[PDB]
Amino acid sequence: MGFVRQIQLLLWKNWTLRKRQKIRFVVELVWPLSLFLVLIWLRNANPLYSHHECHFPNKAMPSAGMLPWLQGIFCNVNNPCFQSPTPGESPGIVSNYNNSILARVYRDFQELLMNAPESQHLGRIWTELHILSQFMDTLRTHPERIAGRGIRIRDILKDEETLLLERFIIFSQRRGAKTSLSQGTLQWLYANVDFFKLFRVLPTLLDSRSQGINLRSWGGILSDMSPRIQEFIHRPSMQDLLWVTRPLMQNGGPETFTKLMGILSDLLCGYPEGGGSRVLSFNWYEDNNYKAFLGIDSTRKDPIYSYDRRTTSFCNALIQSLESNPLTKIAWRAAKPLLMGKILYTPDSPAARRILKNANSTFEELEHVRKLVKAWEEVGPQIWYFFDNSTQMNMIRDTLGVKDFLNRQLGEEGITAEAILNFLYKGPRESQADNFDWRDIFNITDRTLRLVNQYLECLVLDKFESYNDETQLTQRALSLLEENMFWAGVVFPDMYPWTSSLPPHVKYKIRMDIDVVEKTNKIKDRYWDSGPRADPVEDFRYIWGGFAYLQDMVEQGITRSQVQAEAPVGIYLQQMPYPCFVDDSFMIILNRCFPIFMVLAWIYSVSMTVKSIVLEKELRLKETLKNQGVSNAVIWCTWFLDSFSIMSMSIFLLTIFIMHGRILHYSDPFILFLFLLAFSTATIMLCFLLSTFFSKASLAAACSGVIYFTLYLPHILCFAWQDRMTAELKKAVSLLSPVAFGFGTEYLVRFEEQGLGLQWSNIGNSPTEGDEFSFLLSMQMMLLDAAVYGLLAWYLDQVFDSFFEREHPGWVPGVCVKNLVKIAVDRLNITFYENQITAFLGHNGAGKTTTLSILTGLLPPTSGTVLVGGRDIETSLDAVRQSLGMCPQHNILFHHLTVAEHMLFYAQLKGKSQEEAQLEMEAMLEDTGLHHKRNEEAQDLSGGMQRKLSVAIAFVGDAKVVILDEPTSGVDPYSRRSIWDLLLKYRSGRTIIMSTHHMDEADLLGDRIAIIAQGRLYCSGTPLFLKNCFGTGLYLTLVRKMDVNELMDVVLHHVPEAKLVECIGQELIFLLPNKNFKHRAYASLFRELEETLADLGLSSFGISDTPLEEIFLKVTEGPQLNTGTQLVLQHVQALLVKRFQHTIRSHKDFLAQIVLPATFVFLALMLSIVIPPFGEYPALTLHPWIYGQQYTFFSMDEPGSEQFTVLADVLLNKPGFGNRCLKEGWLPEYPCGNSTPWKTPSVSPNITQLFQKQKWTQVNPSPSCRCSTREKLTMLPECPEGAGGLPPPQRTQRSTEILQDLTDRNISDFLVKTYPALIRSSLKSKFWVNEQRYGGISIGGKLPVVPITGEALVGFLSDLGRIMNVSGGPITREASKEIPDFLKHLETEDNIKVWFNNKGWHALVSFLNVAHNAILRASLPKDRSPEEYGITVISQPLNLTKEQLSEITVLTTSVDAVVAICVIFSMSFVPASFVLYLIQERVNKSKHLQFISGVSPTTYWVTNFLWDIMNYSVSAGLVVGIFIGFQKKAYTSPENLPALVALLLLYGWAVIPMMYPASFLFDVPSTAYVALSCANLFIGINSSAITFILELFENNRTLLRFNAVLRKLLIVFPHFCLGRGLIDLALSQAVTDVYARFGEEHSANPFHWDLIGKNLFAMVVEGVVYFLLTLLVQRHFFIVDEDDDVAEERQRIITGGNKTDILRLHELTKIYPGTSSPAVDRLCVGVRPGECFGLLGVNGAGKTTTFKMLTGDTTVTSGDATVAGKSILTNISEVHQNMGYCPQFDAIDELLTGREHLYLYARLRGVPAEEIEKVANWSIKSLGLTVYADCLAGTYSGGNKRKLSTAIALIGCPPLVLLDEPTTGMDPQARRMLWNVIVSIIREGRAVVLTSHSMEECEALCTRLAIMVKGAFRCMGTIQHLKSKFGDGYIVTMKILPDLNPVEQFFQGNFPGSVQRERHYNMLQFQVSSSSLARIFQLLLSEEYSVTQTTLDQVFVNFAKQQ
Ligand SMILES: *[C@@H]1O[C@H](CO)[C@@H](O)[C@H](O)[C@H]1NC(C)=O
Ligand SMILES: *[C@@H]1O[C@H](CO)[C@@H](O)[C@H](O)[C@H]1NC(C)=O
Ligand SMILES: *[C@@H]1O[C@H](CO)[C@@H](O)[C@H](O)[C@H]1NC(C)=O
Repeated sequence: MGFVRQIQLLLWKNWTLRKRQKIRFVVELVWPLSLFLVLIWLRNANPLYSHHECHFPNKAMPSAGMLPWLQGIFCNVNNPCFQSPTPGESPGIVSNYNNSILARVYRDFQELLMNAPESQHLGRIWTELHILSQFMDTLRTHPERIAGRGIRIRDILKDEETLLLERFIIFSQRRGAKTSLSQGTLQWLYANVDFFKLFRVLPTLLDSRSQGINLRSWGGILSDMSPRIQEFIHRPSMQDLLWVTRPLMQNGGPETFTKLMGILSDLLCGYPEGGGSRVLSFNWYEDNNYKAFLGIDSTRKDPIYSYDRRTTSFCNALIQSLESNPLTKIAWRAAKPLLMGKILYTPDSPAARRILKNANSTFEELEHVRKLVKAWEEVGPQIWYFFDNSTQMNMIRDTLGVKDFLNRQLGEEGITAEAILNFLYKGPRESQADNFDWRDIFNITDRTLRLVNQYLECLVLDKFESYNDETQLTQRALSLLEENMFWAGVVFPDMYPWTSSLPPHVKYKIRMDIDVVEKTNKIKDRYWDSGPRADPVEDFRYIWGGFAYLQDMVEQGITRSQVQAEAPVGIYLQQMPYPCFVDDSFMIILNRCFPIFMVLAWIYSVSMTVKSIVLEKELRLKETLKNQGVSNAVIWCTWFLDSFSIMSMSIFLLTIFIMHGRILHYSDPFILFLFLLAFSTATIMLCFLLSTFFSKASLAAACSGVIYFTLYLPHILCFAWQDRMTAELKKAVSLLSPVAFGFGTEYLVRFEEQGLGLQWSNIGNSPTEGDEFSFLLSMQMMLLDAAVYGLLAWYLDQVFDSFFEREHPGWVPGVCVKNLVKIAVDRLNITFYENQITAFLGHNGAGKTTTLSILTGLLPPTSGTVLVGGRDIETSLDAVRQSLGMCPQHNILFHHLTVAEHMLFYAQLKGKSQEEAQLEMEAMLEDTGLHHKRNEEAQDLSGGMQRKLSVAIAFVGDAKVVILDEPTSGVDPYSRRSIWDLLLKYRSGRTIIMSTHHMDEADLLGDRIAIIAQGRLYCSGTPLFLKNCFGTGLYLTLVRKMDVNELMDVVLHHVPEAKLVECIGQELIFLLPNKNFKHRAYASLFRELEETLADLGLSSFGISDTPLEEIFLKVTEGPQLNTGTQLVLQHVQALLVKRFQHTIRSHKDFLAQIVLPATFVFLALMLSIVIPPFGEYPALTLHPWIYGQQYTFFSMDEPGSEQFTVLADVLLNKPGFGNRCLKEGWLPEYPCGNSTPWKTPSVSPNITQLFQKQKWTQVNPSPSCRCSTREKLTMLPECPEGAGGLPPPQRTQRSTEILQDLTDRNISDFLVKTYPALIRSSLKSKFWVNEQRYGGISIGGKLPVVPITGEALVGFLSDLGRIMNVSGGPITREASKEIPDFLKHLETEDNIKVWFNNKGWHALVSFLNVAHNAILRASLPKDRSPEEYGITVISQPLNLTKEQLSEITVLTTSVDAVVAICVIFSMSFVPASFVLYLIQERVNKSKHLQFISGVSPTTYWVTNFLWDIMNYSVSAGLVVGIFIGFQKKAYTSPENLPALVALLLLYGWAVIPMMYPASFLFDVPSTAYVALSCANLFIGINSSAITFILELFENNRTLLRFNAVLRKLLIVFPHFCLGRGLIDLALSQAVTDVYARFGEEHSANPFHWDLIGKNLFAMVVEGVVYFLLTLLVQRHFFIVDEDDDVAEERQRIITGGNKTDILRLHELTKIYPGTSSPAVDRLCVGVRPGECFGLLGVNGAGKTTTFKMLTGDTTVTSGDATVAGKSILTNISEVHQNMGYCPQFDAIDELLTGREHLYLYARLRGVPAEEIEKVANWSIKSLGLTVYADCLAGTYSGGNKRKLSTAIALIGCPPLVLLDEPTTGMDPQARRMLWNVIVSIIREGRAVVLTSHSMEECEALCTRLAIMVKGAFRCMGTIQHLKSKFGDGYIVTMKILPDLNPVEQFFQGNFPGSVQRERHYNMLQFQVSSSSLARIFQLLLSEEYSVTQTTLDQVFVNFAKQQ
């Protein structure tokens, strides 16, 4: 014995078993790898996105001026990131555009031209000209001296003397007109009157009114400025300006719209490093867009065109070109509603009018610019008239500039003057000098200014219209929006049209359409994305759509209407900076596919392990191993290692794939391997538990995978409620292994995100705050579920005259028994001995099995006394079960093993090393006779060789006692002789005990016989002893040829004491008396009997002895039928009852037809009802508290200034932020509270150490955070400790929020470096994150305004205009009266800014409101208690517009396209529960039996279908009831309910016949049920989803065709019809439901050849075609010879005189297609009436094909056979009414009772209704089944089934009867009881045809035999005729002081040929041939002798002995 040596044998056996599949061995290692290859493809099809830091510029609101507003719109269109803090997020700076060339140039000009202390006297020259050319140069009419006039004058006056003066004219006048100091004096009352003007050539005397002289005051000014102007124009700023303006003025240049935009950006904007980065969005699924993912374009239909009245022609001709162009089509749809929009303000009343009038400043100042540009229309030509024909320019600077002093000045001018060019650019009019440089500048400025004026006419700038109720506003809004000219609409919901006084709390709502506003269902993203949410298009609809602008305008109007503060402040929006991140989209699908894929990859190993475990116990191969001495623990521990040695090799490759495939980058693969190992262990140890519920292999292999998969689903609904679940309950629900796998997978993903994997040091830790459930807990829960399952499985397995012949003094006894007792054994004393077989003959339950069990050591006796080879059975067991060997009734053979391993395995189990086992294997394999085919598999042997091997194994090892029972039951007679030889070669020195129920066997091989009748011995002795200790006549048979009266006298001479005991056809059995002398007489009789044989007319004469079975029994105690229409109408109503009684009392096909459909439809219907609706956008008041608990910082920049120290007070204390804690109401859901004082938090002393020791610079504050490197990519930076400086002060406001001062601190540092530390605590779920910080307000910041005031500018403009004669016109006088209010509103000086975080959708407009609401309270007078005023904003969108409802409808019907799939998959469980019954009935030949009784397959199939429809209707009605119960529309409405009922019924109508041809292709119900519910699901998923998802592509011009052909080609499937019908009934209702919203009547109806009308016709058509296909497929399945045989062959030529026959069988044969030797040759026999034929047949020669022909199974190839005139070649339906049948198998329905099981087969024949009552009772009483008459057949013993089969075969009164093994598993009493019945019908006149394996019954009741050797018949005749003619024998036996030599001496002389026989101490057995000479030669005596004859069994062995 041993343990570690038993484990080795079991493990070797399992390893050898596993290698021989080679399909399991390949799939188990390939399937997971192919499952995980897609998870690598997904990795490679989802790249990784990383980005650096982001700092964004700020956006100016309209309240901050108009120039900054427009500049911020133009610069920040793309919202760029910058990597480096912008200048706008500093304590005082707001400007952010301090780098444009237009600002550097202005700074240079303001620096070195203006602010010039050098000259500063250009004003002096201005004053000079302003005083001169007003009085002295003009002097129009004002009186003066003689020398002065308008344009020309002379001083020639005051002369009195007649006229050297020519010389004076030459000297004083020198080539110069009126436009000499002493020359006239030198030439000199001539010397008194010549000179009058004492003022000489000196130039400065013109304004001699009171006092004025200024002529030589220019020199320094016009000689010092020019070098500085040169230096200014040669500054780098002007270099950049000119180098950028080099294009945009040339030709063939600015059209690429990227050079132009680049120029404008570089000239107005000033952004560095290229411009920015434009972070993207990538979500698309937070909006349910479904076409940003699917490739479809999402663009609304372009709006209508109409030639608009009263606008312009140019603008109107521009709109069409700009709107129909394919490029600028979407960038103009986003801008049109702002430029040309319109605003509506429903409550028309004085208060609303005043508010909207105050909110009108922006458009007013934008109209002032249009007026200012239009003024050029008049200014232009007046300026032009100043340069061509002008009394100033052309007459002053063009006539001269003199010609002499001007010449001298030009010579002494600057570097280059070119006075000729100075005159060419001085008004050349009649010249046309064309290089010219003067006309082109004016020519270009006019043509570029009128174009601007022409564009500016398109804008609409009066865009407020009033109504008087909201409904008219909504109507007008949709009317305008169809044209795309709708901006928002304003509604004041708290004032009537007569309101005049504003209440001190104003509320309004902005109403826009949903394409330009964030949705009001959600306030967050459902799934947290690592990204700033800074995409200018998909993330900022509140800015590019115009919500924020209009909100600001209305807030400013409401403020200005009730304050009158006259000191404005603006608003700037600034977005919080964001750290660097890494966005991985693969962690979304890994977390969802890793557990699914892992659970799905063992779905086959689980099934193939449970199947093996269950099968090994189903074949009773486990109790055998226990009998040999193997415990249960060893079996378990070997199955474990068997299943575990493969999963290890699989995990080792899965780990390699997962690592090297980049699915996990950095994870320490050892932990991953050790993590999958625990899952494998739990899975195996769960297979062990699942193996203890099932009894069949197929059912277990089918249900195991399904149960395994089902046990994981509690994790899918456990990943939603992830936050409510406490860890204490996470540990309780984790007792299921597949959910403990997912719980660890989540932590795996969370660790992989962070840049650091598992690494052996954080598996015990968690990436959370207080979860307490780590990654170790998952592994430790799996390794505990393993043990729990193990204990549970192990536990649940256990609970479920003298009689005793005098012996010899001794021949070494081997097994003694003394006074054995147990309770049915009363003191029996048996003593088995050595080297002789003993036949333990007994009853079938009178005490044989119990004593065999006692002797075989499996149960204990009470107080008996046993012995085994000199040992006991209680004191020692481990030593006795070493030589004791046994074999049971069944077989002990492992499939997929060979003979060699069988012998070796059992030899080693008995306890023997490998060498002895391999030695004795080669010895037993010789005696067994299996030298060849020693490598053949255990299965696929002959079928008798398996029994040979089974009994050969019983002798393996050192065996002494062999207790084997029924060793040769159910085998052909030749293999029985083979096994007998085996036994006879092994009783050399070993005791053998052989229990059997056949008595033909217990004589030829048996030396002692013992009978246990009443639980005790009664008789024990050799067969001769028993045959003599009773005394019976020696049976004398006699046969005749084709006269008892004269035959009686023959034996009358030697009259005995018995006569003709029995006389059957051509037979005569005689019975003589035993003993009583009769020495000579008896011998003499066979003298005249053997002599005159022919003369008398006999043919044979035997003389056998009383059979051994005879004594055994002693020592134990049709009217006229129906036909035609009545027959058919009775067949149908009998089959209906048979199929009703089977289901009325079964539970499997009750919950397979009622419970599953309702359950699976109920779950789907609830799934359809717990999904939130799509659309339905509510109001949603906007305030910062719609988010939870949060931080809101604060900062007070620029202190000391008044009106800000009160603004910072009414923001913190007083009313607080926002509008919560008012003083009266404001929402009851959000109450008030109470506050705490300022409190700086505490820090670890190491932090306060590191800040007071090092040197931190203004540019470099507290240490920086580490960003992801090339190989370590982290979701968020690492941020070392002490990252944002010291914590700031804190409070807890009355509105329950912590605000914190950030004064005197760097904000764009604190915000960047402390954000990860907040997300790391607000995370732990990744769903609906809080972010804990959404905004804050920074008070202060001013930008520099223009110093140039108003009136001081119009003074300059007016003077410049008046000095050159322009004076403007009527447009100028109206455009210049508004200038000191226009130059004031461009820029607002002091203004605040608000920080917002875009991760919350509504956090922008929530804090803009807070800022405006604080500005209101910062300026009201000092007697109004600012805790009463406020403003609230509501954002209620506008009605959907029938184009945005199509998408809502698609998303709505998408959830009914899943209910359709579930209904299809749940209505297919009912038709698959009928194919199971059909499959079970096709096998076991129960359908063939009804066909034989005659059911004409048409009626069979029609009745089955007619019952199936009615059975299915109940489930259909139940499903309809559930649908009615849910009260859903579109199905349960009064109009659609018929459309649902007619859709569910026709589906069954169509699909039931479609699965009927699947009953022919399967043999196991479970495999069919698995393969059907998968094919139906596969078809039903793809027939109702492909067509759904292929209709969304309105383009591609080939999808709408490839779908339109599928819509008419997929209709051959009844799944598609139902799916499309159920989807159509939802789509039609949706379409007719969106219309009722607009007030319409769609009024559609089904049954219209487009909704379901075509489907309801296709189903009817294709339900009557598959039935015909079923009928067809069921139509396409259903020389040298012995003289005696030749005599019949030649006699069967004239069947005219002997046509009384009941079987002709003319000629038959069955040549197979793939064969050449026919299985049946030409044969021909007649069956006279009153005889039963044999038709024995050699095994392996072909005999069963004959019954397959006769019954009607196969085709009779070239045959001819008739029963009673009707042939079995054409007329095979009326003949079947004259033929019974008892099949070899048992065709019984195990749910019906015997009585009704007889009623069915009675009704299938005729026997009208009122007589089955007696026909049945007759059959029941005749067959002796009264107690089991009605007891649910199937509970029957196994022999009772044979009685029932015979009873249902004998029904009515058929002339001919076929029997096929009528008795197999019966005790002899039942066998005789049944044989009497078979004789009692042949004794009436009806023929019988029998076939069997036991020669005993063929010899007990028969009249003719015929043995079918390989070809055709070989012999024929009666029993005695065959015995004599084909045999010899008369086996003689004699008893004894014995001496064998004297007995052998007399047989030495005579009787030549005796092959002697078995030898014993006194028993001799010989064999004479045929002479009957012993009976007369046995006078010479010296006590017992008997002369039997060879049995009929020995004759069959003679024929089978060859071949
Ligand atoms: C603007 O930029 C100039 C140089 O480009 C610099 O001297 C000046 O200080 C800047 N002004 C502000 C407010 O940053
Ligand atoms: C705030 O209200 C009063 C202050 O007088 C105080 O009694 C109360 O406890 C404070 N807290 C709350 C929650 O009311
Ligand atoms: C700060 O304080 C300790 C004290 O020496 C220092 O060694 C270490 O770097 C820091 N420890 C912690 C827990 O921050």
